[PDB]
This record gives sequence, structure tokens and C-alpha cells, in this order.
Amino acid sequence: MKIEDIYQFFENPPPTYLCQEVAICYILYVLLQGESYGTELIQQLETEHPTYRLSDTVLYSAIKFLEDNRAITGYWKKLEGRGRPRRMYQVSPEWQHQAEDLARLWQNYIYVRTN
Amino acid sequence: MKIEDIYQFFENPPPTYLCQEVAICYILYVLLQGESYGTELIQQLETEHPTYRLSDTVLYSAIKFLEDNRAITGYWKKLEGRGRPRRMYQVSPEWQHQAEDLARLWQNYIYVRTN
Repeated sequence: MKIEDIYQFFENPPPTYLCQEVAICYILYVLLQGESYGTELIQQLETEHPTYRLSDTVLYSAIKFLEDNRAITGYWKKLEGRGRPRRMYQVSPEWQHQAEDLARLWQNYIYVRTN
Repeated sequence: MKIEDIYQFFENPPPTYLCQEVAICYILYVLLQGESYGTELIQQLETEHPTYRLSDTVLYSAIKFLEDNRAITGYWKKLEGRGRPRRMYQVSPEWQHQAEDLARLWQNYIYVRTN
């Protein structure tokens, strides 16, 4: 690291990487609107909220948590115009209401931090 | 983890662990006040700013940076009543001005995120 990197850190703050607790709520917030997959969950976040990021590590730690708890289901889908199938996630019916509650936490979290 | 941990994250935000860039400025801020040592640098942060923490890993990543750049000097101090010596740090004489500039970054950083 260089001394200039210190100044840069304060001048141009790096993006905030979601921790697992927040990522879980963000993921459920998205899945409640419709099925999505890993790469899209990450891309959608940084495209709409440029000062935010979701790492592969946190993403799949969150997915593991959700699948271990039977909160979501996954299935492989062949997307149009793409050769590589993607594993689509959907909220399990049993978690619909609980998921809505967690999704609210993300909606409020991002709103308060950007307004 | 557990669902309750998710709710806890939002209801009772966990303290912020300093990243290297910020820790470097915080450490210089303290050293400008007088010589200090690792354990004190960590404890003093929590005491002065209860919503912040400094990990042992970031502390010594910061110390490495400072020593590599000759911004601080280290030496062994014998304490009365204790067998194990203590490793003390002091800002290097010629780094006075630069350390003060970096210290200001810390003060502003902590001011905006705490006041």
C-alpha cells in the first residue's frame, strides 16, 4: 500500500460490500419479485446501487444458509441466447411471509443509507 | 447463523471494524499524543469510540505499513513489576507533519460517522 492510497480511500470511498445478514435480506427482496440466479443477483445490485457490492463468497454463504433452511429452492434453467445453464432460485411457499419481513429490512437499509 | 442474528444486525448494528487505511490514520492520531503499544491502541479505540473496533490483523497490517515507510519507530520497554517487556511505538520525528495530515483524516472520518 502507498500513502496516496490512504488519501484516495477518503477522497473516493470504496463501495460497501454486503455482509451475510444484509445479503440474505437483499436476495430475498429480489427473489420475491421473481426468480434470479447468482451472477444476476450480484450484477443487479451494483448496477442499481453503484456504491454497493456483493462478493461471490457472501452470495453463496447466503444461498447455502437459505437452502439449508429450506427458504429457497433451486433448479437449472437454460436461458435464451446463453449456452451455460444457470441455477434459478425461488422462495419456498413456506417462507413467503418470513421472506417478506426480511426483504423489508433490506428495503429500509438501502433507503436510509442513500437518502 | 440464525434468523434472529439477522434481525439483531439491523436492530443493534454491530461495531465497525477499521480497514487498514483508516487504522493507519487512527494509529498516527494516537501516537502523536505520545508513545503507545498494540494492546492499548486496540483498547483505546473501543473506549473512545464504542461503535468501532480494531482487529489484531488490521492493527499489525497498519504497523507494517508504518514501519516499512519509516513513519514510526519501535523499541522494547521494560515495565516495573512485569517480566515480559512491552513493544512501544513512536511517530518518527520527520513524519510529524505528514502524521498530522493523516490524523486529520481520522478525526474527520470519525466526526461525520459519529456526530
